[PDB]
Amino acid sequence: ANFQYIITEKKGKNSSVGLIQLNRPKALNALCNGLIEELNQALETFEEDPAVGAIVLTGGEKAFAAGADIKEMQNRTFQDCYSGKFLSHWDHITRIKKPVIAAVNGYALGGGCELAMMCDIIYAGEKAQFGQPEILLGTIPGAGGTQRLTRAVGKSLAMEMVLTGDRISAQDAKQAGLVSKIFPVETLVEEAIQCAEKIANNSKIIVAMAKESVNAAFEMTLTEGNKLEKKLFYSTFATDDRREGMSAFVEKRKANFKDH
Amino acid sequence: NFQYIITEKKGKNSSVGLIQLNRPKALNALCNGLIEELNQALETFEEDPAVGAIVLTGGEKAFAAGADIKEMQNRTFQDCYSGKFLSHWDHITRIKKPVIAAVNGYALGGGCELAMMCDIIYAGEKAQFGQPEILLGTIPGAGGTQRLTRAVGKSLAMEMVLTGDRISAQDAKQAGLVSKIFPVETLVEEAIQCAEKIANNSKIIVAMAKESVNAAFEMTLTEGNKLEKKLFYSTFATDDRREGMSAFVEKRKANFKDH
Amino acid sequence: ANFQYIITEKKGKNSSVGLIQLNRPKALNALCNGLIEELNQALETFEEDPAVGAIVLTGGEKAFAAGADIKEMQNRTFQDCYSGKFLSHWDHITRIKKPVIAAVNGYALGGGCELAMMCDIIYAGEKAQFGQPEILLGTIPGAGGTQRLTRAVGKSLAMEMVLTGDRISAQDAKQAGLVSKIFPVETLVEEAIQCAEKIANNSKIIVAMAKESVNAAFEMTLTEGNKLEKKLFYSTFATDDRREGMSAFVEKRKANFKDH
Amino acid sequence: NFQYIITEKKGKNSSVGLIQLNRPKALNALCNGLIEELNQALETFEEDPAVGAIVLTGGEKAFAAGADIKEMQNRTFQDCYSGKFLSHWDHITRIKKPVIAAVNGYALGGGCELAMMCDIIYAGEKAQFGQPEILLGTIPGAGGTQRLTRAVGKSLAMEMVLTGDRISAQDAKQAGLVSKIFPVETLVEEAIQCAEKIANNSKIIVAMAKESVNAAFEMTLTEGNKLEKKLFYSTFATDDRREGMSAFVEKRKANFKDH
Amino acid sequence: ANFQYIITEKKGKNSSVGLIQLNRPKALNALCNGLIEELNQALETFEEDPAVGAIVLTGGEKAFAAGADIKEMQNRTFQDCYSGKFLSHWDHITRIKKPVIAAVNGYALGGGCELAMMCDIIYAGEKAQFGQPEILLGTIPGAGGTQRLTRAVGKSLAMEMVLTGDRISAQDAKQAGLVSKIFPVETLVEEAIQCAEKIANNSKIIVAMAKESVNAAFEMTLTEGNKLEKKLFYSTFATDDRREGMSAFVEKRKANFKDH
Amino acid sequence: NFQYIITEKKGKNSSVGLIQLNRPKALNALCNGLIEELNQALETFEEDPAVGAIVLTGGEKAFAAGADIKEMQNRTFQDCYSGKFLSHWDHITRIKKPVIAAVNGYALGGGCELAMMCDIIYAGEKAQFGQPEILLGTIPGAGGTQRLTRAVGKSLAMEMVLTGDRISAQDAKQAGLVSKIFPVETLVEEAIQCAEKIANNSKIIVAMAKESVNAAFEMTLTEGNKLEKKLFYSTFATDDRREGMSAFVEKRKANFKDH
Ligand SMILES: CC(=O)CC(=O)SCCNC(=O)CCNC(=O)[C@H](O)C(C)(C)COP(=O)(O)OP(=O)(O)OC[C@H]1O[C@@H](n2cnc3c(N)ncnc32)[C@H](O)[C@@H]1OP(=O)(O)O
Ligand SMILES: CC(=O)CC(=O)SCCNC(=O)CCNC(=O)[C@H](O)C(C)(C)COP(=O)(O)OP(=O)(O)OC[C@H]1O[C@@H](n2cnc3c(N)ncnc32)[C@H](O)[C@@H]1OP(=O)(O)O
Ligand SMILES: CC(=O)CC(=O)SCCNC(=O)CCNC(=O)[C@H](O)C(C)(C)COP(=O)(O)OP(=O)(O)OC[C@H]1O[C@@H](n2cnc3c(N)ncnc32)[C@H](O)[C@@H]1OP(=O)(O)O
Ligand SMILES: CC(=O)CC(=O)SCCNC(=O)CCNC(=O)[C@H](O)C(C)(C)COP(=O)(O)OP(=O)(O)OC[C@H]1O[C@@H](n2cnc3c(N)ncnc32)[C@H](O)[C@@H]1OP(=O)(O)O
Ligand SMILES: CC(=O)CC(=O)SCCNC(=O)CCNC(=O)[C@H](O)C(C)(C)COP(=O)(O)OP(=O)(O)OC[C@H]1O[C@@H](n2cnc3c(N)ncnc32)[C@H](O)[C@@H]1OP(=O)(O)O
Repeated sequence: ANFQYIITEKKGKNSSVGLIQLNRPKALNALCNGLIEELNQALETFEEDPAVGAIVLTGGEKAFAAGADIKEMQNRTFQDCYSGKFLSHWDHITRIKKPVIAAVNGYALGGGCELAMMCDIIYAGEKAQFGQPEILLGTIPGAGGTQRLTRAVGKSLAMEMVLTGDRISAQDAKQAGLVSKIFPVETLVEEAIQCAEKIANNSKIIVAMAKESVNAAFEMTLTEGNKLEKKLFYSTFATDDRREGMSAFVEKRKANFKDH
Repeated sequence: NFQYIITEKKGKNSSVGLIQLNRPKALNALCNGLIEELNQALETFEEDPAVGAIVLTGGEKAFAAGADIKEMQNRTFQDCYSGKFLSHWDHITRIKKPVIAAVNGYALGGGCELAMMCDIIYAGEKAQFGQPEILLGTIPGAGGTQRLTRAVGKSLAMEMVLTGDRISAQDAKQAGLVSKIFPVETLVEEAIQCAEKIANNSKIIVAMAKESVNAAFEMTLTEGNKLEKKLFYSTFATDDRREGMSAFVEKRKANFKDH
Repeated sequence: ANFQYIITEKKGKNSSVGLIQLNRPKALNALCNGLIEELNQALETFEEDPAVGAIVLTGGEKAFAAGADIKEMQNRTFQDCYSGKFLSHWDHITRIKKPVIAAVNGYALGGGCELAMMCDIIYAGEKAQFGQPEILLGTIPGAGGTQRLTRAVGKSLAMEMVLTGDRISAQDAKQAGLVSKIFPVETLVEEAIQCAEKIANNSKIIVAMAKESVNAAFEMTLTEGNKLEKKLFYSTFATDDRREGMSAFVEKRKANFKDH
Repeated sequence: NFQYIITEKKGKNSSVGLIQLNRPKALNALCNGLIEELNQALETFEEDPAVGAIVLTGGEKAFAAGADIKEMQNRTFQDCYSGKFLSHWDHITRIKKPVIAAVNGYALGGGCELAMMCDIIYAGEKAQFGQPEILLGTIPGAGGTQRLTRAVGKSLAMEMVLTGDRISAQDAKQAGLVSKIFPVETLVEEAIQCAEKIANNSKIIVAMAKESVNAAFEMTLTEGNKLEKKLFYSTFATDDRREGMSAFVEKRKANFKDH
Repeated sequence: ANFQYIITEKKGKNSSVGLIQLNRPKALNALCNGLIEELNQALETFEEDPAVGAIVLTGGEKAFAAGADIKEMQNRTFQDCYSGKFLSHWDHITRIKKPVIAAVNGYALGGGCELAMMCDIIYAGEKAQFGQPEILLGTIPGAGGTQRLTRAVGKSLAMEMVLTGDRISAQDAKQAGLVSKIFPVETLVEEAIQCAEKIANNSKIIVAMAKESVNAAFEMTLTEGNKLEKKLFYSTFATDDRREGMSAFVEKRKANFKDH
Repeated sequence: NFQYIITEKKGKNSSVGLIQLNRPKALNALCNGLIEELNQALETFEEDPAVGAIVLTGGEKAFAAGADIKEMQNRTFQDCYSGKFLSHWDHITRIKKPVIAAVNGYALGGGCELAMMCDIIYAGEKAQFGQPEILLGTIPGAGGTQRLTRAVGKSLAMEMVLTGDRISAQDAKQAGLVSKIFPVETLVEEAIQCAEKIANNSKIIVAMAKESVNAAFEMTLTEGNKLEKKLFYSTFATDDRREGMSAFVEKRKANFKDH
């Protein structure tokens, strides 16, 4: 449909990369309900697009996303939150099977940091900044900022960031494992598209299974994660792509995956 | 009046409660008496409405060199079990207000664990962390095999616990055990500044945030997120959340009231 | 025993370190069923060897282990995998109570990375490279590559490694916590043996308790991990070594452990 | 204008939303269309401020005999995986208001799982529960090996799942799969009575309680108790908890306002 | 100490059973702060008492405990709850190592049901009634009523009880596994004391290990519960009592436990 | 050449593998030798393509009276630890084919645990279950404090483990420890009939179902459901599923080939 808050584009070789750009620079991409509703539509679209194997989520040079919309939350009451299931469409990105890479340029604060962390991989621009300034507004992170952050960065830094609201640089974020790669502000999105391309080249069904396996590292004990992983591993043998990728390795040729 | 520790209220408007382990002749080894006082001091700052965060530190040479070996020396397994040995050691984990550990020098054995029990660890340039319990024929007994591993990774945790080797302030920060390194001289001052920032925020909200972050080690991500959302919703039941958000919108400085 | 694929040696002071070396350089130490069956034999032997307190696993200078043997997997179906418990003897190393240190020189890819990660400690040579290229073959990691990697390195790098098949250097691996030490290619195994030697010097029973305690960090909530740890800690008081090690500190002398 | 189901608002002040699976010719086998409508009805009652509890039932002979086998028949593994097969099935688990299953007759396979997805199960005297998926060369795919096991124990769950054998209303109740058995004739009426009692209580508190009870299957007891305590504290942020407790103290009937 | 709300007594053979009776019949034993403070003092006392091997907690014939004190909660705010750690001393009973058996006669509602559930074993009088009427007061159970109840009784009955506030009889409670034995109103406490007697006859250190093992069934996966149990099992071999209990079976005589 | 057990291939088509503990002199007390053979027999039936389900039983008077006390009597703490005491005991839990325990008479200590390690338990009218380890100065060491608690509830488990008391076949069934009670004489025959039903179905699917049910004790419901769904999708990769579903549609008997 026609978008008010975001710009979607199909990029990369064979237009296998679905680029989603948050376009609400006036509010530093603050995540209002309408922006979220469109972002989710775009995600579902790329998800249903057979040509797209990976999605790249980004904002502007100055801000990936400054957080949830404070103006929209200001008049909410506890009872509203509860009965109105406040923020329940926020984590839809986590239902997408295809990989999503966040190309974070500038500010990724509050709900913005959380949106980036909801993504599978995070690439950061040289000037990017991450933070959970919710405490400064008399609230706490509400979409995984006390969970995903802690799991990536450690208790000490997570506590420090969540309790003070202080920002960390692209560097601190990479050193801490919040993000895996840092690129120049200008080449960042291009670089993230390159990474999405490699992933898109691979089998879609296998990639989906791999992503589901990695995610499970945060939902079970190591014993059970390893067992689930083994079960998915066994499942790959039920696809043609596995046959194709293994035979191509043996046959020392290039594999022609067909996402089946 | 304490024998083993020195307490002080610092920070802007005396919002930071400083606890300093003071048993330098034993390199702040954690004897029963020291722990009993530490817990008293913690409970006090916990109950003091002017204090929003606590900073725990030791000396320049040692934060804490470990449990008191001499006091464990003649203990038996039935003594340990029945006497619930070391049960008062993790009282610090019951404190709702944030505790920041300003680790200068040695933070070994029970000292490393005490630091890790804290919410945030700041380390002096000359700080050293380690779990030498294995060298004594014992293993870490207050989270040294647990909080260490969760912060530093299996390989380094195993290496530290199985050999008893120490890591530097730098290795500790690179690994995520500590989040900041500061010069030996300005370390406590720097930790107090961090504590001040925290005390300036709404105590009730800060307590909820800390509880949320801690939950990252007690549940699956799905449940952690759900708990988090419930606390997030709860913040809307406070005056501070209303204030904090209207202030943003009204382009003004929020005035929190811990309510 | 008489080994086709590996070389075992008892090294270190008092021959306390059991050295196991993958020796199938033509396949760059690719893990075939036979290699695994021997690896497990060697492991069990060193495990039952009272003189051995720690084991060091290594491969060649060019490769620790470049992956499972694809030819061997190439013709399996899903039902074969399932009914035949494919790869089930792969994680036997995880049943060994004595510490295992992996001295990774060169490639540690696929099944090789997983095997290294199954070890308690990982030391890496300067030219070491880690990676999970399974996705390139139309399959996913099947021996903890999506689990132990994620738990050591974080979601962003793990997803990136597993979804693209890209390799990371020894430095990236150390920065991220996958490995705890990096040493020159030449002195690596020697350095790992020193580490195992240090560990063998301690009481075996206590060391086995410690290792079991650390591993529990990936199988329980922190509350339960801390309670199990406390129970093992109490158990150490039931041994003679605990007494000896504590008296020795008090008495200002060297402890004389007896593994009891 | 539903093809496969019949919705009705019942109970005092039409507080109960009654959904009736109406596809008797197929014994209410859960086809995609039936599920799409069920989900529509659920979401509607969910959004209806007049409704506080939902009662889901089928016919006298069958609550639901399972997924539509003919619709599953030509599916491949790639279809199942890539097509997120059965993902719209557990939508009922996202409804905040309580759902009570009034199971009359057969509740087999996908039908047993649908009933187990509900918060409370009332069973008619002639009701039968079972997981016959094994007889079709497949296993339960919507919680039949999970919710069943947690309610009935390993031995009976393994037996039912591995042989495909049915258990009676009595066995189900004795096992804790269902909490009440009623005559075939008065079953739905009795389930509506229960839903009525629920609807008279504060909606917000009822949603909190249901969320707390469900957490018993997603966390350790320690964490469940902590989450529960936090929801407990949250109830104090509502007008209804004030009302409820004052009414006790003032010796009067409480008037809840779902706020 | 000087108890206002409870009556303590040491009963049974050798006065091994420490009896605690809630004695505030005018408020049907409602759990006011003072009653809880005394209950905890009495528990700690029996806990520190060498002659007591088990505790039996009971109320009056009409009510075990009708719930928390509504009058005391009435004026509480969300902020009071949070900041004041409301109900913090409520589950101190769960820190007691010696077994506690609840002899429930009459009403065991709200905080009263939860208190009984915090106990290790629950014996119920023929006229006992259990329930969680918190919902009728505009609140939910706040000391395990949504947790321990569900785990003992199943989702359907728990949901039904918690959402409607309906009570269940002694029989429904036993059938459901909430309570393991039902006895006549008049002989109930006597019967519970006999049970506490048997327990007090065994080794206290072993009994504490066993209770801690069973409790772990609600805090871990079956894999880890089994491992923890095995570790406690091994620990029993570090005691004299195990030596004694096993030799006595072999020697076909009576075991003489000395609690170590 | 089994000293302690009797194995037999029963059931239609000799699809049921019966293992009989045969050490009545010591009421089938589980000695190391007995266990080593039990494990061999299990592995054999596991590798036997004609066998689809195993039935484990003892004598009329006792299934198994516990671990051998004489053998444990001189063990030390270091023995247990370093020697991995009782490590081969739960090998039965590695068998992927369903195992049904036909418990007649005593099933105490290690005996109860062994029965509980089985997937399904059928009990003779005179059967008795218990965990008397406490009477010997020890605690259950092979899941008696775990599987018991999970099937029977905390109150009964605590009572059984802390007092050493026995419960009857009826108490066991009422509590869900066992799913069926049969006359002492017809018990094994009845268990074989069950094992036969299981053996009739696809072995691959049955193994997936059993693994799914077992997962109910190793994860949160969310994850259990997700794992279950993945196995469910996997069944579509088998020929048996296609067959089982065609048979229904085609109103004919399914002919499974275990793949
Ligand atoms: C569950 C949750 O997850 C909840 C949350 O995230 S809520 C809180 C998290 N986010 C925040 O607190 C960030 C607040 N924003 C800031 O601190 C600053 O915008 C900044 C430091 C990021 C940038 O500073 P700056 O360069 O001076 O830009 P700034 O003028 O503030 O913002 C530009 C515009 O975007 C708006 N904006 C920025 N962040 C916003 C937000 N989170 N919500 C709504 N509007 C926002 C600004 O108000 C301004 O609009 P107007 O002047 O027309 O009102
Ligand atoms: C459950 C648990 O968690 C258990 C544990 O932590 S116990 C093990 C952890 N701690 C240890 O192993 C302590 C090791 N200590 C040391 O190696 C050294 O004290 C050190 C490396 C920290 C510093 O070295 P140093 O500058 O040469 O100081 P050093 O002379 O050795 O010690 C100074 C004084 O403090 C005492 N001390 C240091 N650590 C101690 C401890 N953990 N317990 C008791 N006394 C201790 C020393 O014995 C000495 O006192 P005395 O001379 O009166 O006997
Ligand atoms: C993820 C999942 O969880 C998936 C699923 O549950 S798989 C489904 C599990 N269910 C089964 O295996 C089949 C259950 N049904 C039966 O066994 C029998 O219908 C019954 C025992 C319920 C009743 O037997 P019955 O009284 O003799 O009636 P019966 O003739 O078999 O069936 C009634 C009609 O509804 C159809 N029907 C029954 N169960 C159905 C199902 N699960 N799906 C689709 N149609 C079904 C029947 O085919 C028949 O229609 P037709 O005569 O036009 O062909
Ligand atoms: C975290 C939590 O878990 C919190 C809680 O449980 S909150 C609420 C749970 N408990 C309840 O709802 C109990 C309410 N009580 C009742 O419904 C009834 O007392 C009963 C059904 C138990 C018995 O009815 P009854 O025989 O007519 O006795 P009743 O007159 O109501 O009560 C006897 C006296 O004890 C008081 N009492 C009973 N239950 C009480 C409670 N939970 N708190 C405080 N006082 C209570 C009564 O108010 C009355 O005192 P007064 O007449 O002097 O005011
Ligand atoms: C890790 C673990 O999980 C460990 C274990 O379970 S610990 C063991 C738990 N089992 C027990 O405590 C043993 C219980 N057994 C007995 O008390 C009785 O045998 C019984 C109550 C089962 C039945 O009573 P009974 O019919 O009168 O038989 P009884 O005369 O006592 O015993 C019959 C024979 O089998 C032996 N026996 C019974 N149970 C045994 C056991 N668990 N271990 C070893 N031998 C046992 C008896 O010693 C006797 O052998 P001998 O006469 O040749 O010396």
